[PDB]
Amino acid sequence: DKNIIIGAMTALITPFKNGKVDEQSYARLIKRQIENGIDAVVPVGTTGESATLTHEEHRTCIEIAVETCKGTKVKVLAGAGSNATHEAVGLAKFAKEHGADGILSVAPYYNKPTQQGLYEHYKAIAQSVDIPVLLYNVPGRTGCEISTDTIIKLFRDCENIYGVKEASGNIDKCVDLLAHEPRMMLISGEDAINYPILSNGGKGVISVTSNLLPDMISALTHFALDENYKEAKKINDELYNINKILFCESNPIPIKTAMYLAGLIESLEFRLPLCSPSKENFAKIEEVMKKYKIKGF
Amino acid sequence: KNIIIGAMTALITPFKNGKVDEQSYARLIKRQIENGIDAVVPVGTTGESATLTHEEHRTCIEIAVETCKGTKVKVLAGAGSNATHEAVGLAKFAKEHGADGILSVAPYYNKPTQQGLYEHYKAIAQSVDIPVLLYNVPGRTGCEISTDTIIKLFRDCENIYGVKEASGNIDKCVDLLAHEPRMMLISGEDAINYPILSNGGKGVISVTSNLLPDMISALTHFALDENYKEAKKINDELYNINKILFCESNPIPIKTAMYLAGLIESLEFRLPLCSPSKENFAKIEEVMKKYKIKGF
Amino acid sequence: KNIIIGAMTALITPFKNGKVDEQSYARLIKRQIENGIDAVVPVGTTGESATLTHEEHRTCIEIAVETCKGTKVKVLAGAGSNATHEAVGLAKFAKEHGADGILSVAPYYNKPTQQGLYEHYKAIAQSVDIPVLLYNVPGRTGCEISTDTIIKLFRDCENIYGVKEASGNIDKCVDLLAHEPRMMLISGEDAINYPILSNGGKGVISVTSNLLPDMISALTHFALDENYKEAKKINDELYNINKILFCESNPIPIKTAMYLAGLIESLEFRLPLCSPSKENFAKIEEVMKKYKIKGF
Amino acid sequence: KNIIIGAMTALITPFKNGKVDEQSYARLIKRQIENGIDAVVPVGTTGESATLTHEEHRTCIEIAVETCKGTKVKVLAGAGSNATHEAVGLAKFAKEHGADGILSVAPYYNKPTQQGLYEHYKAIAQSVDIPVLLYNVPGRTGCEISTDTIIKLFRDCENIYGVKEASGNIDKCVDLLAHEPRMMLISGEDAINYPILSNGGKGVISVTSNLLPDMISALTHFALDENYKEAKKINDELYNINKILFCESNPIPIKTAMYLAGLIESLEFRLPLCSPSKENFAKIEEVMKKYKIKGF
Ligand SMILES: [Mg+2]
Ligand SMILES: [Mg+2]
Repeated sequence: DKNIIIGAMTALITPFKNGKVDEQSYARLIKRQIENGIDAVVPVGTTGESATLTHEEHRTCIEIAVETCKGTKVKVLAGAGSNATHEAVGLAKFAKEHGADGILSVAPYYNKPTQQGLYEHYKAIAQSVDIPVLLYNVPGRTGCEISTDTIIKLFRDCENIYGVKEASGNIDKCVDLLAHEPRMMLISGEDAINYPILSNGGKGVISVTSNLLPDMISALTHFALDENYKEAKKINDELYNINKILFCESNPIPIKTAMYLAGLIESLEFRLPLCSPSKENFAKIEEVMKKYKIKGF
Repeated sequence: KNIIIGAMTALITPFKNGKVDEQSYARLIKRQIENGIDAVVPVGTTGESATLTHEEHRTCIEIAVETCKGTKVKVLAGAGSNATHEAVGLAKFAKEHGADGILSVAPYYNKPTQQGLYEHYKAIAQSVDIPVLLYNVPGRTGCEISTDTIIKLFRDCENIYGVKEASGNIDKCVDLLAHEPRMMLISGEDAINYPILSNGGKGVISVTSNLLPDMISALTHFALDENYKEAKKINDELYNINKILFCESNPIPIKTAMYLAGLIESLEFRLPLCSPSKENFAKIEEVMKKYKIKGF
Repeated sequence: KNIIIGAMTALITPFKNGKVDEQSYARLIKRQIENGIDAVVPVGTTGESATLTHEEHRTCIEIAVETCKGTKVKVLAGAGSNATHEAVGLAKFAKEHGADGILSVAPYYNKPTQQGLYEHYKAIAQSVDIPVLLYNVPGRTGCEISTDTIIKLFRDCENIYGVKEASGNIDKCVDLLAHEPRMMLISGEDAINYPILSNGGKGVISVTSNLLPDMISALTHFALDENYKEAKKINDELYNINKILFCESNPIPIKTAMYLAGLIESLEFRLPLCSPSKENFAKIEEVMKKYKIKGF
Repeated sequence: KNIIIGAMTALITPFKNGKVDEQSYARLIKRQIENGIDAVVPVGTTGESATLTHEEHRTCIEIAVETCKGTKVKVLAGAGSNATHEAVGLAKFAKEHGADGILSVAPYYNKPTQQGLYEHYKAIAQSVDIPVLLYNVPGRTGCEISTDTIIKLFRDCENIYGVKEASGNIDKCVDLLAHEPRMMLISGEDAINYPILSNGGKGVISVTSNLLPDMISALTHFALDENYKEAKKINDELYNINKILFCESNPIPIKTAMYLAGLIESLEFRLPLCSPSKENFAKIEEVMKKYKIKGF
């Protein structure tokens, strides 16, 4: 009987212009997502360079997301994690206070908590707010893995925790998850394997590619949720080349490059330690892009 | 292309007093046939191919071919080697013993390059006129057949029709079928049978089906009939046993399970394989309690 | 280049009632000074830098700086972040607080490219005029500072004088010192302190030294004098404790050990870090009985 | 225990017209002897053991044994298998041909358990009365001989005297020699020859010494004499070639290098091994130019 946020979702890039958050660009990109069938937007996740934004920039992009999605069906699943439990709790309350429909909370990075620590970490977050909480497992970035058992325990013990965004290249784990707890919302955080995760009972994606091709990712997800597996697989197969090229360098360097190449943002700006891609990868992204039809504003 | 697909079983090789129990072997193959299996794989990894003599190799292929006569069930004989000259000989020998096709594992230990793997399989494919299925299991061989190499071999050689993937890498299975949708992707990883079938895979070469042939058969055929809800339901249902059968290196758990179920008479391996630990014995037994194990 | 080398300790940060036990911190540092340690590292990974406020970062740097005045012991302050603008600020801040140098961990989580890491560390190095030691620990950060990037930063930037390696990769430590023998390679992995020192490493930033500073100090200085025999013998003796201190994620075992001794009064962590399991707890307690633990 | 240690070479096996070039094999061996090598390893991994017939196996051991008679140089014959019965046969086979000891690789592909590895090697060790060196190369075999199993085999079996480690794991080499300092740890990884020797290792089984036997010999001897400064410098000098010799799977680069230097007449392999890419060919040739290569 849990409240959930599922479907086609986009981990929004955060455009910079002259080192500032391009707030009008942010709103325009979100409207573009809404107009192409996206079900929810994820402000200031990994793809939004959450690590290099200030807390005010944090609030500004959640507020823009919440405003722009008002009066539409599109929900706002705000990035609000940290590797310090006390800060993650504050960011959760902060996100709720700004009107987010739920929070995406990344597993603590760098300090490698144990499974017991991860349980108490997320339990403290879940008890702090009364909006849905989606776990976020990306061990290649955090250095830790939320075990299947820990995810299931958190799902069963805490009311707001309703699923997990898996970015782990481990379809075995997604079988494990849904075989032992079929009530949870398994969310793909790995564009290349969107369809295999959905076809096994996953209920959504939090996509990088959808920044560039929101119509294609949304269509894929809705095909799969409607059990039209043949058409969902067909879009997944078509998207493989771009899905992979968007990680030739660390996300979000390629996707922001692609967004700039398509004319969707005004300046290829990052905040250090992130930076422009290599010129060979610049050309690689530009070539893979030309084979896809990119909607405008 | 001529193909061999569907639900397939990597047959264990039972031993009695250190020798191949040929009657048990035939009885086990008949059990597979009667539970809906589409093909059997003699002397694969699960069949302890490494420790059988060539002569035992022939004996197990012949029993498989003889036991499948008068049925639709094909024999996809294990016939690989990390020496190309030997792999060619095993392919030709498998064909001469009546196999319908060969499963040919990527060279283990000596780590050929992608160029070497191409020439290896091309020499095998040109040696026979029966279907050849590639077999990628990097955790055992120390090498990986890249997507590009698999696709090139599929396109350049008439007998090569697909690959048995045992790599825990669903991304690669998207890669394979997205760029070459005509190939037969075969799952060599029981736990992810359904995700591979759901992405367009056309069969399984199963370990679990030694113990639960009816469930693996039903899973595969549901998926091939695009009844994905029913295939997933068996896959989720099989997860516990699918994993426990790898608590020690295959085929140590599956032979242990077969012995616990009374399907083979003696828990015998050939060294360097051996009985499992007493705790893993108990674990296999416990996981087994939740499943319905067909007899003979 | 100005350098900070020798036997160094990544200081734990004791908590009492959820606050930094300031008295305890100073007393622990004094214990380190009195047992031959050459530098202390406040608020590194072992110091739970991730869960301390900027206020608390300052407090432990200030305590470290004041406690080492009038001694030969240097303060190499932890001052890294995965945001370059913040890493520059923390570097400047550490400087103003009287730190002798900074340890700056590779950006975690956001996985910068080698180009990004170069610009990141170049911005830090140009922000201060005190030595900067790079810190590569890919198991925690998700990224690796390549040998090429480390060498470029060492050669291009004045203050960058070496790297604290915690990567379990002795090949990389050969690579580093073979192509740039002027850099200070620092072991960030206690179990392999001696192999790194014997290949030209010039110090350690130790976890074990929290509990056994005299033994790590002796190991390092034996090695720096090319008394390899004595350095290896201490390294071999410490292997058991060096490993058990990572049965769970550092600093959970070392803080447990410090509590099991008489050195901190409360086994407190800041979530998501927490007390170890009970079996690891007895496990740390059993191994400790083998070593002689200095008091205050 | 009887031991075979010092500077040792994993001999390449030259082929000419698809056959073992027996006169070249002998010329190369003599070359090794004349440049200070202490033992030669016929038909190991670098000798393409996987693609030689058993008669060619016998031929290359016999040539090694005959060429080393009347010298100090020992012959440590490759004689491993992933089937214990065959590995036992190959061990007895090597002893009857006059080998001084055997190198026996851990079973590849079929991934035996630690218990299985113990029984595998115990059967081999009890089969012969000549020294047995274990060989751990998990990147190629798919398995790993644990420290505990290595130590158990060393303590339980008289002729098992050490291990040739090719695992890029200096922590394990500390673990091994800290808990069992009497065993002979042998480097199977040229780039980290010095770190392994400096920790108490007593020899190397080298790929690089095929091309530069004098340099590997001096390195090893300097180290055995505790002249670590001279051993480390040679190790640092050799790093580039040590790494480039694995741009592609060994022995593809070393045979390419041997051919480029004129030490072998034909760049021939047995499939699935083959010529390197022309990019990597050029790279091997460039790296070579910095080293002084001895002739015959
Ligand atoms: Mg730091
Ligand atoms: Mg650490």
